[PDB]
Amino acid sequence: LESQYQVGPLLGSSVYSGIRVSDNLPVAIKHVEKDRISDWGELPTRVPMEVVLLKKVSSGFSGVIRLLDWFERPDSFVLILERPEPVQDLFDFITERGALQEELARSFFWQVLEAVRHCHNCGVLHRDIKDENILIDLNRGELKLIDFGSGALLKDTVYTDFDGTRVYSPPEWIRYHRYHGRSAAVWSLGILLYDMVCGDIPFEHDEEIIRGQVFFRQRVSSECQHLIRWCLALRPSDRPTFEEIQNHPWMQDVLLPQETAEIHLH
Ligand SMILES: O=C1N=C(NCc2cccs2)S/C1=C\c1ccc2ncccc2c1
Repeated sequence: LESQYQVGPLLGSSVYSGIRVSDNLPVAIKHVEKDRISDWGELPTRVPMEVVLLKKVSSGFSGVIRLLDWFERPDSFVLILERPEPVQDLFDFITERGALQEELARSFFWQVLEAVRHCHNCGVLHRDIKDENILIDLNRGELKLIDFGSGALLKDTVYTDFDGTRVYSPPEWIRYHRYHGRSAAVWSLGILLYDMVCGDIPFEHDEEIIRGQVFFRQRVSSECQHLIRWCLALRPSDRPTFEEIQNHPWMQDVLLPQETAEIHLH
């Protein structure tokens, strides 16, 4: 209730810092307006799809933000989420530090891949993978995926709706308003990896997306450029599977998260 959490300041769009009074566990308190909800689901009881998806993934593995509880109110739902502390999102981290060293981008990108695999494996498609939806636990060197608000149940048939981020959306979406979950996710991941290693996204305009040429603006190793170009293949079915990505040579010898924090974060 109002009395089971103390409640601090806004964190962003919706979303306050809080301390669970049972044990002052740090938490994040997210408010979503019923009028602003696109997709709904049920439990055993009508809820935002977001809550369905979160319950399906909120099961131990720390690559995804865990939903600890939720409430319904007259015109909103309120979601109690886990909150690491100290923390920073990948968009701010990149904005400050600039392009990441390959070693660090490798550790981060690997952790993202583990977390997306987990979602898919729990039957959930995120649909908005990007720097702003990735939190860094700066002490442990661990990344967490957030914001399942554009997500969907994973399926093998074609999606004809998207409401994620356009500049991370694939060309098939842009030209046909059709995509398949996995292959579009792989594309978003190619966008994200370019961002990590170049300090910014590679395409701003629809036509750049559709054209698919990748220009590297920073020094990036040949293997990393190849992986990126691969994830950004124009034909969906020419993109790598999660497994091919993780067996790519650029992905070998990844640091553990703790090592990652000691070398690059502390
Ligand atoms: O799930 C999340 N969605 C976020 N932003 C978009 C919206 C907010 C309200 C309606 S739509 S932020 C977020 C989760 C989250 C979880 C833990 C955090 N800890 C520290 C800082 C930010 C955090 C955000």
